[PDB]
Amino acid sequence: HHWGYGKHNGPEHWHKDFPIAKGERQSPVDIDTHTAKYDPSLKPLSVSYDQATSLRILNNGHAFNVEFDDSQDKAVLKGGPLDGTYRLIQFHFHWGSLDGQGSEHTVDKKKYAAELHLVHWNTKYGDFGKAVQQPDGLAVLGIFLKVGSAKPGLQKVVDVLDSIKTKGKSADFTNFDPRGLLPESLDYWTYPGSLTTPPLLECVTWIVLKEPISVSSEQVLKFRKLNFNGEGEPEELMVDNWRPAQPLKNRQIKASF
Ligand SMILES: CCCCCCCCOS(N)(=O)=O
Ligand SMILES: [Cl-]
Ligand SMILES: [Zn+2]
Repeated sequence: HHWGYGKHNGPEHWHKDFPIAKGERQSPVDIDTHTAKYDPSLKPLSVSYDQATSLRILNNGHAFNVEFDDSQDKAVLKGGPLDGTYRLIQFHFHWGSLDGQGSEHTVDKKKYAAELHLVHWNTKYGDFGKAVQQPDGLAVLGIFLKVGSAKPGLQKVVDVLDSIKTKGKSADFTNFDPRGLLPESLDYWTYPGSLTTPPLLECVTWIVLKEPISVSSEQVLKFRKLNFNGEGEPEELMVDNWRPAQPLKNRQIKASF
């Protein structure tokens, strides 16, 4: 009985195998824009994805991951609330069964159709494994997706999804440029949190961009054709793979603008 997003293994059940689900700095959270405070101490955020090198895409039964070669100093996130350099390891999305829901973080309780997570690990810790054992081991850049005009840079991902429909499947996915998934503005909100999926480790500095990117109804509809199940199993569409907002507790959300 593995964790998932269903009635019997969903977010409300995770705390049993992962007690930290009720921890002090869980994610996602609702971003109350009026309570968020502009922080002058934040340095300019730097997203350098020019040398990013993707390797492949995988359906892990929860979402799909576009993984990158993080063996070298390429595709890095720094500045802003971050100290040092964080390296891109993979990105994935969380989406709903309907356009009215799907995002994990919410803005003044507003739910977007989906949310993109670009995961990076603090290079001072050697690698991803050692990083998830640290309070500041990870930095996740979150980007909201709304349904409207198509996002040209996302199509390559959309078109390869047919080959990884079920859990366990992976496919070559080289030369994908994540720069094509970024909105114009880098204005953002930031706060200390956790991974939004088990093991829900609290090693994350969240950086959620204010400006959402637009994707077409057709593009998100293809996300929804994926399966949670493995090949040859009863079909359960991969939708609503998002965790709801958690208690803010002893935390303050800072704005870069
Ligand atoms: C250490 C086990 C694997 C962690 C997977 C991290 C990706 C999922 O987290 S998220 N949604 O970006 O907060
Ligand atoms: Cl279900
Ligand atoms: Zn995520």
